[PDB]
Amino acid sequence: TDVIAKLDWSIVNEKCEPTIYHLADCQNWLPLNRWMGKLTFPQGVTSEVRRMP
Amino acid sequence: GCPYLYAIIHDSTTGTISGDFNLGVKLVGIKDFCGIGSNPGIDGSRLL
Amino acid sequence: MEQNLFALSLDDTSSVRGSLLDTKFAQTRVLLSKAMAGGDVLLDEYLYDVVNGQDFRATVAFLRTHVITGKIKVTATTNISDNSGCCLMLAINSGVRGKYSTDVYTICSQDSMTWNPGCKKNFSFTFNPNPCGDSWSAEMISRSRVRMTVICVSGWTLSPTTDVIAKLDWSIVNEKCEPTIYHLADCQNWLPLNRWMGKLTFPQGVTSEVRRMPLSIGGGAGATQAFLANMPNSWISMWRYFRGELHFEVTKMSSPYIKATVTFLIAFGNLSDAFGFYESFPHRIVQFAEVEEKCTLVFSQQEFVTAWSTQVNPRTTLEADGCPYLYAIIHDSTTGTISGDFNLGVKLVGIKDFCGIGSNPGIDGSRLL
Repeated sequence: TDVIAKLDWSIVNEKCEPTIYHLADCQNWLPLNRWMGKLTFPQGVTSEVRRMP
Repeated sequence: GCPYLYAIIHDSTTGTISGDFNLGVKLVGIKDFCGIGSNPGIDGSRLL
Repeated sequence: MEQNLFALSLDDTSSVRGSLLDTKFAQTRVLLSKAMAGGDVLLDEYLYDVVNGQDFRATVAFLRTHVITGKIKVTATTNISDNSGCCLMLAINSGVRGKYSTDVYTICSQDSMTWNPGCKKNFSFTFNPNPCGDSWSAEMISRSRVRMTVICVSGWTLSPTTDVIAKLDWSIVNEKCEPTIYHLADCQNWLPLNRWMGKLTFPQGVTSEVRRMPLSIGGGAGATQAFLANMPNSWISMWRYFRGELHFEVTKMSSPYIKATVTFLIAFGNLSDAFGFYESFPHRIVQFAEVEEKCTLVFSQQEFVTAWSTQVNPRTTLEADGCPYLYAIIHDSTTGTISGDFNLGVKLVGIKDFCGIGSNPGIDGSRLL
C-alpha cells in the first residue's frame, strides 16, 4: 500500500551558526554539496563504467 | 584534460528480484581549497 | 657525466614487497550460471596461466623475479540477496594427470577455500604454491604445472535474475611461505587431512532425518567401480588403526532463509533411524544465525574408548560395523518460506595428537558416501 513518513519539527538546544562564502583564494574548508549524479547499474554481467566531471 | 571521478563495477550487480543498483554521489566539500585566478566564464556545461 | 655500470641497482634479487596495490598481479573474471545445483566446474586453469592477460603494477615483477618470498592472496568478490544460498570453492593443487576427478573431495586436500556468497560478501586467503619449500618462482608453478580450480559445491537455493560473476584479486602478500610435509611418525602433534566428509542434504518437512559418516576414512571416498582419493587421505591409509582429537569445519551452503537446527555427536552404526534419544549421548547442537557461515566441531579423545580401524571392508553390514561415526541429526525440523534444501558441508580438517597404529596391508576401495 501507499505509505507515509511523519516529521518531528523541534527547536533543539544547539547554537545556530552561520555558513558564509568568502572569496579567499586559500580556504581551510569550503562546502559545496554539489550533487554529482544518480549512478544506475543494470543487472547482468554487463561491463559497466561511469565518469563524473 | 581534467580529472574524473570514476565508478566501475568490480564484479557484477545482482539480485533475486528485478531492480537496479542506484548510487547517489554528492561532492560535499573541498578541504584545503585553492582557487586560481578569476574565471571569465563559459555558458552552460556538460550534461550529467 | 658518465659512470661505471657493472655495479648499479641492477642485480636485485629481492622478492616483491609493498602495498596490496603494487602487489596485485592478476585479476580473473569467473562467471556463474543462473542455475547450478552442484558439482559444476565454474573455472579450471593452470595457476601460472592466471596472468596471461593481466598487466598490473606487480604483474611484470611477478614473472621476472627468480625467487618469490611471499604467499599468494586470492580474493573473490560476489554478493547475492539475503533470500538466496550457494556455495563456492577455490582450491589449488600441486599437479594433475589425465582425466582427473573434478569432484570436491578430490581438490580440497591441499590449500582450499570454501564459502557462501549469500552471507559472506567477499572471501579470500593465502596459500603457498610450493608445498615443500619456502620459495617459488613464476616459472616454477608454470613448469610443475600447478593447477587451481573453482567449483560450485551446492546449487542456488533460489535462482538470481541474471547470471553473475565473481572477481579474483591475485596478489603476492608479505607473509612467510611455509612447507607442509607428511611424516610417518606414529605420534604426531597435529596432522592435516582436509578430507571432505560429504554434502549433507536435509529436505524440508517434519521428516525424521539422520546421517552417518564413516570415521573409517581409509582408502578414500566412494564412486562407481572405483574409488577416488587425494594424497592426504590416501596417506593416512598407511596405518591400520588410529585415533586423536577430531576437528571439523561444517559450512552452510543454503540460503540463510532455510533455517534448521542440526545436532552432532559420535555414535556407532547399529543405531536405529527412529531412535530419538540421541540427545542422551554427548553432543553439540548447531543453529545458524542469518549470517554465520562456519561452525567448528571438536571431538576430544574422551569420545572414543580406543583407536579404531582406518578402513573397514565395504561389504560390511551397518550393524557389524565397530568403528565410530560422526552423526548429524535434525533436532527440530528444517524449514523455510521458499522451496529449497538445507545443505551442509562437512570437512575433516585435521587430527590433533594423532596416533597411527601399525602398518596397514590395505583393502580395495571403500564404503560409498
